[PDB]
Amino acid sequence: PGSLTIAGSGIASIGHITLETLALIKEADKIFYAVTDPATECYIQENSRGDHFDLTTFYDTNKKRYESYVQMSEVMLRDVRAGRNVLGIFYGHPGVFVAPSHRAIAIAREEGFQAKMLPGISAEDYMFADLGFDPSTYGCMTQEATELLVRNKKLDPSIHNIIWQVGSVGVDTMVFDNGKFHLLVERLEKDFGLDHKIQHYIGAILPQSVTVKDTFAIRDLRKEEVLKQFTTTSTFYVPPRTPAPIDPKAVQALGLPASPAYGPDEMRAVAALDSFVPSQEKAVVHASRAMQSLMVDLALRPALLEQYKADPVAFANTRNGLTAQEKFALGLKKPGPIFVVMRQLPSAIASGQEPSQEEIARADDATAFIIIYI
Amino acid sequence: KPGSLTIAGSGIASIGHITLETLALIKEADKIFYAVTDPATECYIQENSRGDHFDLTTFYDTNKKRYESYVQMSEVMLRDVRAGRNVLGIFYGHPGVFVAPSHRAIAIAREEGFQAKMLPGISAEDYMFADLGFDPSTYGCMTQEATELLVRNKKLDPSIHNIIWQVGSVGVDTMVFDNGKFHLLVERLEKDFGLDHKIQHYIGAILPQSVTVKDTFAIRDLRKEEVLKQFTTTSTFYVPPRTPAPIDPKAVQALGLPATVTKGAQDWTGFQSVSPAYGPDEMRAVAALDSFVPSQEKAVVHASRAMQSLMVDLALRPALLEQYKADPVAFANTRNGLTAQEKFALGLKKPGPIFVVMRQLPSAIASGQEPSQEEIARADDATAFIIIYIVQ
Ligand SMILES: Nc1ncnc2c1ncn2[C@@H]1O[C@H](CSCC[C@H](N)C(=O)O)[C@@H](O)[C@H]1O
Ligand SMILES: Nc1ncnc2c1ncn2[C@@H]1O[C@H](CSCC[C@H](N)C(=O)O)[C@@H](O)[C@H]1O
Repeated sequence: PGSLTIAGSGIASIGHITLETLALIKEADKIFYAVTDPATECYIQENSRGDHFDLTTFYDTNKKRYESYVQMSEVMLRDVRAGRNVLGIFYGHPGVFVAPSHRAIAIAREEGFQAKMLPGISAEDYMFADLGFDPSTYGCMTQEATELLVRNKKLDPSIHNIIWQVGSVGVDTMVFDNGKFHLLVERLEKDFGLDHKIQHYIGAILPQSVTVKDTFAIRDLRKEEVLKQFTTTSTFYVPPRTPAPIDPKAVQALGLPASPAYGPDEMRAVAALDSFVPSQEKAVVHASRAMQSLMVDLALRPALLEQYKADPVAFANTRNGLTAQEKFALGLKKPGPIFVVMRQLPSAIASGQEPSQEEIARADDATAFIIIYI
Repeated sequence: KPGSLTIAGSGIASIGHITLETLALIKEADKIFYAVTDPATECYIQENSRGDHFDLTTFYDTNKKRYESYVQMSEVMLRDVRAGRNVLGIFYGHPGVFVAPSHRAIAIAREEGFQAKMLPGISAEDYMFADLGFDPSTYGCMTQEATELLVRNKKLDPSIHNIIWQVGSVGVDTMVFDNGKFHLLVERLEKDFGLDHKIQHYIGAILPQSVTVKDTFAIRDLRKEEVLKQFTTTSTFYVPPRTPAPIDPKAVQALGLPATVTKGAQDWTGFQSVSPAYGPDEMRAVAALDSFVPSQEKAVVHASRAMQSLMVDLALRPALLEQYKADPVAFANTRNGLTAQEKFALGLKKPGPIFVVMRQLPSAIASGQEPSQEEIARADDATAFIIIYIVQ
């Protein structure tokens, strides 16, 4: 009867919370949260039904963090076992560099309860936006500073590297003095050399915060005045030193063919813009108010989504503002039909021509989603 | 009336992944340019907007270079910025992950002296961690595109988590999306992991009607016709570690960690050996829970309505944030519900003072003792935030 949902608050105070998460906060029976700033904390409390618990109460200066984490999981699990519909909220993404979330979800499931995790905005998400790089260009390795040292890993200088928790190297309690930071520096020196530059990143949590994105040569990382800047909030971005060369054999096997802002190619693209006409008519959105209302409700109201999934035809029949085609599409409970009814050709719209049941039902689920990784 | 450019994401799931700051900007922006994957998200953007919007996907066409399309996408945004409009661009997922026109527009805007910002959104990777239930930190996590992995002749490291994007269209974009080169990725997987190792095929649900795909396949299976048929343009692979590196006791020693550290942090997916949920160490922590008393009294949130109202406003209203930043003292003086202490803290425009006025000891609250101006001003920014949720 009890259940567990664990969601995130993101990084920036209030702004990074997702719409589905705010909806959960408003409806939940009980909220356990671990956030980093008072404005976010207050915002969660004030939007809630008023039954909440601060998970950070389990930390202590010289207490092993592992003990705190087990306790955080346990208070959530106790309420699940008691039959509450429990929401956990963790700073950032609740599954990224978080021990108690995955633990609680696994244990809940093992014991036969419904449990799920929702994504949130992570520190890496914030970093890509703030530092303005695309991880897909060379590939991107994520690692925790202590973990990489305890397992004697080497960093690959051909890719993007992101190193988290640089401010807590070798610490298992809550005392952070940078006493072992020099061990990470040694790793960096060996893998990248002394002249390679890294970026020290701290994304702005409060309005009063200023984004930190300072560059430091590795040769400067043992300086007292540099060292002092690395806190428990700090992440390092280490750009590639030596991207791996293209292999022409691989390119060929893949069937692939063998800077100024406004070069000739760009100037051509711009000149052609105002007159460009597609080779074929593109569909535009064409959805009734009823359809839009329903689709928003299904996105933001779990109770309604549950009812829809249990009996889609019946649920469609509760929204009589839907067109006949919309009702049919919704009754099928498949993604493709939704695309067919909600997006139509302007030529057909002008002709009063509604999509046929054949057109609706024939929709391919797989290739309805247009992703040309822009 | 200077133009400005903000690029945001829609996230992956229809509507629900949009961030509060993003919705706020949808409502307030002069003009919105968007490229999203589903019609419910598209309609939601339109219906919440000031009604001036443009679908960037209109620039796509067969026999048209994608790059030309991207330059045009950047240009329509920049034109409106130059004209003095408050411009919002929105892309599927996170707008900086596999999106070329976003980075380009921001760079040019900044070069020409405009304020230009990217906002994070929920990525496919983010959705995967939540749906498949692993943490990149436990073993480390390498994320890369299938074609690029092959083109640069990279090896997959079997000791870490691996995420592979774009498995559904190896070696070709286009629209034909015939996965005729997929076997080259399978070869790579076979070489690095062997045939018996298991991968997960992941598709996160976009629409309410979508069902999450999280099927496990042995690498042996990836050549089977009934398996190949499953892979699509929204497919991602998760490859769990096969051979994680052991904890080095000498490294543990050098790090000053106790000799009791013999294992990394726990992964719960079932791909790794999974310790009992309630072993002796866990039972100890649970038994200690009810009677735990911290070494020193902990502060609790304690903030005025005026302070909370202001802090929400600054998070959600860029024009107000701009005003505050320009003159924090004058701004605080427009909110006379603030205490003298709050006004002072806000005037410093630093995070550390905020913690002093927005959190207080329950003992100090009971006695009615307010924090001193000296206490507020001496607050250390570098130790205000406590952010640590894993350990070895
Ligand atoms: N504001 C911020 N700027 C940069 N890195 C940050 C940050 N907040 C957290 N981090 C990173 O995250 C680590 C704490 S663990 C926090 C993880 C959180 N669930 C998330 O999704 O991000 C820090 O040591 C640092 O490496
Ligand atoms: N619904 C979905 N589920 C799983 N992976 C997805 C997905 N949609 C896209 N992807 C993955 O994402 C790759 C790039 S498209 C998505 C890019 C988006 N900016 C983001 O933040 O993630 C695809 O090739 C695929 O591997």
